[PDB]
Amino acid sequence: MPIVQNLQGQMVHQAISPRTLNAWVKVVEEKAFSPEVIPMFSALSEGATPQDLNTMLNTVGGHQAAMQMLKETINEEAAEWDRLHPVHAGPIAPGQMREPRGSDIAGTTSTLQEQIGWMTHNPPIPVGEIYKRWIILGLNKIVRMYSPTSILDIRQGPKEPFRDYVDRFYKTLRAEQASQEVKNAATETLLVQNANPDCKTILKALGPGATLEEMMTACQGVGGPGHKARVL
Repeated sequence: MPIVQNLQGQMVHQAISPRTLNAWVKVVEEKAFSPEVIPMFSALSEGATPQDLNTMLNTVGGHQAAMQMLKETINEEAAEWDRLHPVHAGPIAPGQMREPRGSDIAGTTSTLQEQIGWMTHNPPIPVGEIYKRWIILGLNKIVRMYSPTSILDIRQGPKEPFRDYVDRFYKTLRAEQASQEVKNAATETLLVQNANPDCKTILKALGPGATLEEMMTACQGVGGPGHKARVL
């Protein structure tokens, strides 16, 4: 996110180079995708410009599916966001700057001079924070669609019991390909790791080589009624 600050006091961003864009495409095209590209993009476009991000997202290689999903996620995110919160802390006067909108944030009818003039002017309405937030959200989902990262979505929570989270855990993993040497320990550590804190404490306290039957019995046998952890 290259940005310059004129000595006179005129904040101006730095034009993007083909090195960053090309490189980004070189990797994605070199293999495909990964959990490192998600943060890399957000870190490289962190608070960047609305145009730069548009070009970088456009030179993703040619993922029509990702483009439609992203644009759809942004439009729906802005529509709903505006539905619940029609206004924001910090009104404006008649004849001055206007309020934000999914149409001006999408970077379609919005201009660089306007975008900057807004984020630079009060109230503090950053158009990049929302752009990167939504853009990153969709990118993460789209990538997980054809990536093993989807399993990362299966984590233990108070919304459901341990027996439930674990069920969908190995279920989603075996849903594609999970039958080689993972059942040896790779899976035992993954489940026990993402497993709730309560059970975890009993697992490490129970000892190594713990069998699913033992660990499971301890988790449900914990305390008395075996009632899972409370809810937030």
